[PDB]
Amino acid sequence: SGFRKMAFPSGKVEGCMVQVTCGTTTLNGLWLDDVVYCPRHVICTSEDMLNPNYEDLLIRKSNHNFLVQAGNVQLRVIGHSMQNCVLKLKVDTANPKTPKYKFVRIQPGQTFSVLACYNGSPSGVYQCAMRPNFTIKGSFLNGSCGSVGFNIDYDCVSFCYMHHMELPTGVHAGTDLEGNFYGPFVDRQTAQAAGTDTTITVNVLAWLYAAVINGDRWFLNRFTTTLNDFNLVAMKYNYEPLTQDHVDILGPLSAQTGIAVLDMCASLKELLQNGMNGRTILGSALLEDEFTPFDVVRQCSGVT
Amino acid sequence: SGFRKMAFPSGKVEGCMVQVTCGTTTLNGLWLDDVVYCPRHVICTSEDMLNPNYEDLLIRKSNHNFLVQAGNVQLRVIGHSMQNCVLKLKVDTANPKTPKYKFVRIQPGQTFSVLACYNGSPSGVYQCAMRPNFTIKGSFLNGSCGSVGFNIDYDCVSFCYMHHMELPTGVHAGTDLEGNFYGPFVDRQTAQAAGTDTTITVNVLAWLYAAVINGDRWFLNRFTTTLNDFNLVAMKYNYEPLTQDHVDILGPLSAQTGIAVLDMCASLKELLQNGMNGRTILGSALLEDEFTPFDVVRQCSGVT
Ligand SMILES: *CC(=O)N[C@@H](CO)c1cccc(Cl)c1
Ligand SMILES: *CC(=O)N[C@@H](CO)c1cccc(Cl)c1
Repeated sequence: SGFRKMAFPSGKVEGCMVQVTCGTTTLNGLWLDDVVYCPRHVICTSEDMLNPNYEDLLIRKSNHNFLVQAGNVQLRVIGHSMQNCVLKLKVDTANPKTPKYKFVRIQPGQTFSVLACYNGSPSGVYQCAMRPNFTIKGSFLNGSCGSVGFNIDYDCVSFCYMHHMELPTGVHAGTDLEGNFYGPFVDRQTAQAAGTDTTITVNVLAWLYAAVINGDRWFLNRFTTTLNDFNLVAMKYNYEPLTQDHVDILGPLSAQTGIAVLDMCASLKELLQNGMNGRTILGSALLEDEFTPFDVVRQCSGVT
Repeated sequence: SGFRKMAFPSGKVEGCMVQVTCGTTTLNGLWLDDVVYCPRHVICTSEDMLNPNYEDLLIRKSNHNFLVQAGNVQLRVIGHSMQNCVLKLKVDTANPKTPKYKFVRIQPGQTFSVLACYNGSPSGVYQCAMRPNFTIKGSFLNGSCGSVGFNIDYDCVSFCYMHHMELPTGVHAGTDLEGNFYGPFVDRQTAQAAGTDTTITVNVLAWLYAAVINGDRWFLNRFTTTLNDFNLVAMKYNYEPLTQDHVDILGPLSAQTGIAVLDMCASLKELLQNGMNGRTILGSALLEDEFTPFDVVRQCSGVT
């Protein structure tokens, strides 16, 4: 027993990290097969970031301007192309450490692990959620650009995120591995509004189930609610509306604990209206929404 | 910016995980050079755990009874010895993936990453602290025995913990890599008291500094305190007494922020006496003590 904010083992991703330098800018790249992927702003100087014309800036670069180093060894760049906000540098050597992988575009509310890197070197790994407003609340310093987010299913790494920037509010924005931003963001040094965020209701419910499984049950009550009634409360507290699709994915947790989804909704409704009254759930004094129902099942069943 | 409960990249440790089976019991082992380390209770059946005589149980085992598999390949066991609560199985092949490593016995209040494993396969990684009472609050299911805790300094992995058991209270106990338990615990299926735990004061202060660095400053006040006065408050709230050694290790954070350690103590004193008043600090509604001053400096400076 016990329930932690667990990240995937990062080894398979560590083997893909490289450093990419272009001019005086250095950031991280992801070396999979014979291609290195990195944020296209590696071609910018500080003055370029105000309003970069990436097509013109990239035209001034040749293959030999992209310096790619995998730890201590240098990669030879034989091609370069821009796809959306990512640069793809074709190298003459396939990464011998390339794991089985896929590129996926995750949905808001889904979770993933981030391998924070600097200068091509891994510093740490943490789990986070893609907020409903397509930002992430990560831990990224200058030079963390190019660090990636991923999930792992047995031997396959599904890369879902590449870090690009920090908004003036301190939250983070990035792209899928095809270089498409999550959210309305553009790779430019301009103030940009992130939408109104909400709490991921299905994840809070999943975490309440994890709490019951692991022994924290004080919040269980004698009440029930309906999807309609619960959604009036969810609206008032800036929670995502719960749908039958969310109830369906909570089914395994409802079956394991014997607590009907709408009964757990009534516990969550009471917690929203009354707070925790100085108590904690799974070591938290707030309602946690960074665990999906799948994360709860995986951790509670020991999936490797 | 941003501050997360970050674990070390687990790759170097993943390469050392093996499965160890003896009779009908299977758990994890750590393969470093030509030795595999694992909890000695791998030699017990369920009936043995009530009061095991490990010396007698181990006498019934020979090298060929210890089945060690590193992923898909089998290791040949050429020796076995018990050291405290760990078994050391000498194998005929040195682990080609052995990183530079050390065995360290950590102090209470220090932090480390755990690579949760099942059947020799890594499932996840998380950061935690060794509680002042020598327990850890981890996420461990049956078969997680043998999973290890570690810290990494550039290329060196310092292994500090090997998982052995879950107390009836749901907290976890284990040993250093020489098989000495942290705390008063014995490897037996008997109810065992963990001491009164306390909150790691120096870590809470370090985390308050991380909050100021990352923009959360609402808790800063116009007050100061003394070590003596603060320690009266620490005693009342079951916090560890603060010493000048703790003030000394907070020095870099005090210098960076310009907030004297005793001034931060007065903020912590006010938070203990008044609570958070429905506010949060670094996404938490309670006072976090799983970040050491070194963790805060490392994360705030991007150490790889
Ligand atoms: C990773 C990062 O923050 N990069 C910096 C440039 O170093 C940046 C600023 C503004 C926008 C973008 Cl896309 C990146
Ligand atoms: C890892 C674990 O919990 N092991 C179990 C036996 O499978 C155990 C029970 C009681 C004491 C000890 Cl040391 C281990």
